[PDB]
Amino acid sequence: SMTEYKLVVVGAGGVGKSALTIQLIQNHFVDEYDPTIEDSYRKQVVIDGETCLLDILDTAGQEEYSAMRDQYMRTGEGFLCVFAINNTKSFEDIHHYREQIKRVKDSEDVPMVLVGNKSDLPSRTVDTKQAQDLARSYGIPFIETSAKTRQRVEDAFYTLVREIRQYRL
Ligand SMILES: N[C@H]1CC[C@@H](N2CCCCC[n+]3c(sc4c(Cl)ccc(O)c43)NS(=O)(=O)c3ccc(O)c(c3)C2=O)CC1
Ligand SMILES: Nc1nc2c(ncn2[C@@H]2O[C@H](COP(=O)(O)OP(=O)(O)O)[C@@H](O)[C@H]2O)c(=O)[nH]1
Ligand SMILES: [Mg+2]
Repeated sequence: SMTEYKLVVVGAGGVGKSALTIQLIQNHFVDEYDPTIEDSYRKQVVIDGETCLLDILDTAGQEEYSAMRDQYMRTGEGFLCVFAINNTKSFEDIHHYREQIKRVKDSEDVPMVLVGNKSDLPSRTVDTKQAQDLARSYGIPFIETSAKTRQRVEDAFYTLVREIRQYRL
């Protein structure tokens, strides 16, 4: 029987949560995917020789209090906190997603990876060192990815699974 990893992809609308998830599932870049769709995406994978199932929740903006967001935060075992390297505001929002997860879990240590998406884009606004420094302060990995060219997409999810395994082992 296969271990199922419940992963949640969080971050400001338009950073590429859906593109990243679809890239992992379908090996395809979507130019557009309806920004209001919050749904689960499953994939059977082998990570470091572990045959397992990834149950990935790709999330939507919710401006006010959301009982269902709280419940996914309670349920999720690992979180990809995604910003876009060309969007400073999405980077600044990261701290708010991390705080919310921690408050819901009532825990300062929760499996998480920081993801800087759209690494293919030549015009960056968020310095790598700045993002790396933040990750260091949180004690989590930092990966730069491109849903468009597939750069580090597997790496980002697989790293998160590694973070979940190590929390336990
Ligand atoms: N797009 C439509 C159909 C799905 C629906 N939806 C989101 C999918 C819920 C998937 C079950 N689930 C969860 S949590 C969760 C996690 Cl942490 C990881 C992987 C999961 O599959 C998962 N189900 S749940 O009851 O907490 C939940 C939370 C938020 C939601 O938007 C929904 C369900 C939901 O209604 C939203 C409307
Ligand atoms: N250039 C580039 N664009 C991307 C990347 N990921 C997403 N996008 C685009 O950014 C926009 C928002 O992506 P989407 O996946 O819907 O983000 P979500 O709201 O966070 O789900 C869409 O136009 C995507 O095509 C990437 O790695 N590189
Ligand atoms: Mg989306």
